[PDB]
Amino acid sequence: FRKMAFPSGKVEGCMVQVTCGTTTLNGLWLDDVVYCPRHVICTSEDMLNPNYEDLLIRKSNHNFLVQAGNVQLRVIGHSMQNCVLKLKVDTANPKTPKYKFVRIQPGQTFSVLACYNGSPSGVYQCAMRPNFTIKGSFLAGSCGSVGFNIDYDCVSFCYMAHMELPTGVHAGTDLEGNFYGPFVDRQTAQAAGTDTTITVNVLAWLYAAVINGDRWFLNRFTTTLNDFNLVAMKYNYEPLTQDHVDILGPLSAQTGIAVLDMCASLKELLQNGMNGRTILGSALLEDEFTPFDVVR
Amino acid sequence: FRKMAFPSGKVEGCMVQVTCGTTTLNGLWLDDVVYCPRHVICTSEDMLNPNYEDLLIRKSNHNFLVQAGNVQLRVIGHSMQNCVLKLKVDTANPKTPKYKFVRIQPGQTFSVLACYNGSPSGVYQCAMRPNFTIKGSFLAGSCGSVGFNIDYDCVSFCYMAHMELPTGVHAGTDLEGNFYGPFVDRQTAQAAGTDTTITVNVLAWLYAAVINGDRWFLNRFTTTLNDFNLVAMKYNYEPLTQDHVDILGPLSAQTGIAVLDMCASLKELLQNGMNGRTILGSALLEDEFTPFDVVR
Ligand SMILES: *C(=O)[C@H](C[C@@H]1CCNC1=O)NC(=O)[C@H](CC1CCCCC1)NC(=O)c1cc2ccccc2[nH]1
Repeated sequence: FRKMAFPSGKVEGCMVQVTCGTTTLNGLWLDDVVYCPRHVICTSEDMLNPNYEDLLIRKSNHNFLVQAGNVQLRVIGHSMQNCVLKLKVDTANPKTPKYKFVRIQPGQTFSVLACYNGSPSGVYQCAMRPNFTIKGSFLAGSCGSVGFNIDYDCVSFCYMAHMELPTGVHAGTDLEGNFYGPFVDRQTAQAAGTDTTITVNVLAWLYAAVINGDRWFLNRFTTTLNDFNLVAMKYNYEPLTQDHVDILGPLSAQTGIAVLDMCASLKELLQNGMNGRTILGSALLEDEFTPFDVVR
Repeated sequence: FRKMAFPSGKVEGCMVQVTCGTTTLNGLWLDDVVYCPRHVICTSEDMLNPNYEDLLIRKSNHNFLVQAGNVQLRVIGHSMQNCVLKLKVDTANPKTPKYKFVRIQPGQTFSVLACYNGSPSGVYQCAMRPNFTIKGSFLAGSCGSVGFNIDYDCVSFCYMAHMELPTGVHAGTDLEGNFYGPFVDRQTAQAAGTDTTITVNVLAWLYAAVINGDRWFLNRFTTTLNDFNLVAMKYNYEPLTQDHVDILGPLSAQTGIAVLDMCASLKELLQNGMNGRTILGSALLEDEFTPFDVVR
């Protein structure tokens, strides 16, 4: 049971390089618009107290160099939506897939296509952590790399990287420029809050273990939502909600293990450990598969 | 320091669906040849003792249905090279990338594009295990999916999946149809040998941890090569060879830590565990980064 990223080809055809002054980063080219973090227009002096609308006012199209591989794309307009810069360009991207912009919630998963200076380097699967950060690519120049899900050849773009936080994780926005988490695109002291394990995803992963014949951790016991959350808080797991219980419904129907039965298994695992056993392949409980990921 | 798969777009444009009778799986369309596992010509009565020369001589070109998306490719020739079938087709793939065929060795890494009925479903990075199998979440219908590296826009194809072993891992061939390991394309009792940890890769990754500022696991000890292997084999670690020591040389010189000194650290990590700590972000000794990967 490997974590898999989505095939990245549809996104690879959209990655471009965007340069403003001395700063170069990645941009996303869909139709005749290139999207990228607005902080590309900032010099170091601006980064401490940026006035973004005024800085964009002082910029012209000729300040923006956009290159899609060998071809330079002529910028013919520029505007801002929240924290995302929108560069209108000469030419519509002939490789634009069917796509949508969506905003995801903490705990949901997606693939990141790590890019350096407009060229894709690698792809990985991750989850939006409860503290609204993403485990880092650890690749310089990754600003502007995007996160996405693919559903029947429609690409749902959900993330763009704006920053690396001191712990290596990155922070960023949706494609409408709205930050995930309490972070700002200014040079200031910012840090990831204390993170928690995504409980509903661990439960999904235990159901995957059961579907794949790994059942030693099942027991006769059951728990209540409130009793579980008391243990959850103790081991810094996200509280489980009734909505979480409901989305696990199809897995509970498929396996015969009610969610509160599996919560009893998880509670025992947290309080007593694994006794040298493994689940699927791991001595560690995995939390970067959603219920949806497990069904599919 | 995330494990990443290569961007898969160059391989996605080569994946097709190959059908022979009732049997459907994945093929690789490069230039005017489609490569796929030869057991596509097996019926249900053929799995236990297939006679491939006899099964193939009875086929004509029109017995092979090849579908590239919504387009049928016309097969105009067919032949067998070891365990891989080669279908010559009407049309050279216009999306053929620069490519080579390479045979890899246990411990080397590559990306797998997992596919179902010719359509890419996900991508992941892995290592060829010492027992010549791949730990892969491989759906029904993933036969014919391929493994690859990408270097300077050249795709090196090293692997094609042929079957699942009873323990959930898969086995396959190079693109000349020669199996990795002692496996055969026959439904027999064949099982993966005991898997071992890839020692040289763990050591390379500990060097990467030192380079990125982790040092907590270092100690004041050294070891002889023979004493290390005597201990490491008690944890199901692969033995370290003088070739492996030579390969680690550049990282030794970069860090100022002798190879046998790092080996002493590994010995202590196996004895002590991590004690709640992390190395490059993980709670596990990672063995799927090669020295080449790390030096890069
Ligand atoms: C964007 O591509 C680069 C990516 C890496 C990280 C730093 N240098 C690189 O090549 N990231 C940046 O350019 C941002 C710019 C931000 C400035 C502050 C807030 C808005 C955008 N810088 C960082 O991501 C950054 C700087 C920094 C300094 C000290 C600790 C952490 C840290 N992260």
